[PDB]
Amino acid sequence: ASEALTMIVNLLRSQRPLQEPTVEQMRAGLEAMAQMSPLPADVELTTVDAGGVPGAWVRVPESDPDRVVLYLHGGGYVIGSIRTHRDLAQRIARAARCRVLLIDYRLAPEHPHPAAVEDSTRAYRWLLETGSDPKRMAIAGDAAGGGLTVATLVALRDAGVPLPAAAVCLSPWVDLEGIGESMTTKAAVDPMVQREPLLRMASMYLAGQDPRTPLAAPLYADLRGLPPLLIQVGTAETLLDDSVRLAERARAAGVQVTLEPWEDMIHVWQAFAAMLPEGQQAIERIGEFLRQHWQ
Ligand SMILES: COc1ccc2cc([C@H](C)C(=O)Oc3ccc(N(O)O)cc3)ccc2c1
Repeated sequence: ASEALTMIVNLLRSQRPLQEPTVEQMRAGLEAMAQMSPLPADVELTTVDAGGVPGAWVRVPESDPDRVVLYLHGGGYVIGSIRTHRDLAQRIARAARCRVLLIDYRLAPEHPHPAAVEDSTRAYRWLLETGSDPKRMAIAGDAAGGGLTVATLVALRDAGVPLPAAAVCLSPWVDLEGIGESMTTKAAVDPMVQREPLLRMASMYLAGQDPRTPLAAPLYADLRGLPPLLIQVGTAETLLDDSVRLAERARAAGVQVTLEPWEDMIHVWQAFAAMLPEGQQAIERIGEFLRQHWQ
């Protein structure tokens, strides 16, 4: 992998807190990290009320308004914001030549499961209400947001709502018990994501609910009828087998799944695309995948 990869890994390793951070710290820490990736001048951000869910359109000059990605940010269902993921959003908007709706969905522990799913489905329904065609739509998201993407599809389907053309999951989190093999074996090679912090955020999101609640942990959801699914995952991730198990399950349910394991990549490496080549390569692929399914 690139020298940029080894640099980011060592920097993350070196700056990892020596004790468990609070929700307040993680929130403000991610917000800070996020500000090191500045927003290019041609990016257009427009705040909007997505059917009672706050959000922002992210557009670049290339964008085709008729193509829309509903983007669901990661951060354990506990952290993240429009501002933490706007860079990733604009790269996708750029690569897929689309508009991206980045929503500030409700977060745990203030708003536990299923508040997140309530918001994502509402935002999706709002998109149809305002005239977006599912044939030119997609849902995408990273990690917790990658899990939320699957959950949202399942929920919409079960509600009889027309599903989008395609969907994309980046390092998705779908096992809230962390019993995948790579949680034990790949633990350490991932500078982020350890079991203990993971399960703590699971606890907050669940607020007592069964950790295999299907819409919370979509590894246990019924995936039949889902549209073409691109899953990008790094092979140095503790969440690798979240993607492996998701692909297995989705394909057994007749979903056209594409599992893309990027060698040596770390959790949501695409977030580092500003300086990580593979990050930008992966996003270019996202755009390619989406444009294929929109024609
Ligand atoms: C430099 O610009 C950025 C901007 C945002 C970032 C966001 C993330 C964050 C951790 C992210 O969205 O990924 C997740 C999502 C969910 C979890 N679980 O399961 O708790 C763990 C990581 C990481 C680097 C980032 C870098």
